[PDB]
Amino acid sequence: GAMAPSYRVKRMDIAKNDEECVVNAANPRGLPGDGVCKAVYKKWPESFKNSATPVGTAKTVMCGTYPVIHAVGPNFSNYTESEGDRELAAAYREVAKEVTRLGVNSVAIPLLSTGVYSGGKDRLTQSLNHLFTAMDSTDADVVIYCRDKEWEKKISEAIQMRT
Ligand SMILES: O=C1CC[C@@H](NC(=O)c2cscn2)CN1
Ligand SMILES: [Cl-]
Ligand SMILES: [Cl-]
Repeated sequence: GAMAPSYRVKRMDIAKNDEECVVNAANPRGLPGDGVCKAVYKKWPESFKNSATPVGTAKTVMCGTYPVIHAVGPNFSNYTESEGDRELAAAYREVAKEVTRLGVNSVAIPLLSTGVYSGGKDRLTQSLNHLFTAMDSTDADVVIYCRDKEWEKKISEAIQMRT
């Protein structure tokens, strides 16, 4: 574990992370996809061998010795708000189990279901609070990756609020 486990946020491409493993915002079919998923496919294509997994789950595939945790959040275009909320919380609980099992000291993580799976809604707070619920009991350093300047400020504020 990390000596003083922390949360941080950075505004940059998660494919350039400085952590011991990465969480992909995956589709259920293990396809190259779009957005974060397509950046992950370009950087770690070997990690897409048998990476298909259902919604609300995480499946880890090694690229060399570098772990890629494929986490499948719900597409809110297809799920009800209620069922989507349940699957989004579940995906993050499976990420926490994988990060623990791998014994890593740090993990790079995007906000699940906030891009093309958002159903056209702002889900920063919903997704970030499910991330905290799952990751708070882990001792890995967590580095959250985003692309938007206003999202960086809001994520940073939420981290600092808890202290
Ligand atoms: O800061 C943000 C902006 C909206 C969403 N990002 C992407 O859609 C996206 C596409 S490629 C990388 N992120 C989540 N985070
Ligand atoms: Cl960048
Ligand atoms: Cl998404």
